[PDB]
Amino acid sequence: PQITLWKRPLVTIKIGGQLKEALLDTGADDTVLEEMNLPGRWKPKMIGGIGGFIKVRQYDQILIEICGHKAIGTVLVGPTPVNVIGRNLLTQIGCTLNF
Amino acid sequence: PQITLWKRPLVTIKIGGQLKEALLDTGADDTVLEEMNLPGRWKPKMIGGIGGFIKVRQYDQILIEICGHKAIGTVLVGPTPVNVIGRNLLTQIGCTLNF
Ligand SMILES: CCOP(=O)(COc1ccc(C[C@H](NC(=O)O[C@H]2CO[C@H]3OCC[C@H]32)[C@H](O)CN(CC(C)C)S(=O)(=O)c2ccc([C@H](C)O)cc2)cc1)OCC
Repeated sequence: PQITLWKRPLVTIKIGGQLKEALLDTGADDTVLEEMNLPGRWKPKMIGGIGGFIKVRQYDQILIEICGHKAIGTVLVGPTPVNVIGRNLLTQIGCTLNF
Repeated sequence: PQITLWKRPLVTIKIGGQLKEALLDTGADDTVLEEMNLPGRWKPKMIGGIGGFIKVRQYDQILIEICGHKAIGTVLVGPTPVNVIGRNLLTQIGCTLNF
């Protein structure tokens, strides 16, 4: 689809079999979701945002469907204020900016 | 133009008579720029994201040129680690997400 930006570009995603709402975020290198239960192993990591660094659980090679488009990649889970889909997954679904 | 998201969507902007580099950020409601001493009145504000909140100064009706596209709106100035063009200005240059 073509998504204008008068509202937050929020979309439904499916991860771990569960539906959630997330923000298409071209300013995020990575995908960071609010704390949730996901199956499989994970590794601790640090990520920095506008206000500082937080601790997250890094899940590699995770199946995630974004607005009807499938991706398999890295998902960070931690105390983010907002579920954000970052460029690591936006590239997988073929997302570009256009003006 | 079309901007792929393999790398950060960095572009040259002109603001307050200066050239700077900023991210085209669909995940930002508003525009936040590195410390710069712009003329005129402003209002203090607190903005938050990953890692917490930072203090910024809100300037209204600021002229910005983004890839040759002119816009005018609110710009928040403060100790941000990156310059982000947010949706308040991206809409004015006709920017969309497409996949
Ligand atoms: C020198 C480098 O410093 P640094 O690395 C941090 O750099 C960066 C910091 C922020 C960004 C932009 C930010 N992206 C990320 O947070 O992405 C995370 C995850 O992926 C990683 O890639 C980039 C960072 C990591 C979002 O696009 C926009 N945000 C909102 C989202 C979270 C809902 S917002 O910024 O909070 C914000 C809040 C309010 C407003 C107005 C009020 O509406 C405007 C903008 C990009 C790089 O370390 C610092 C300790």
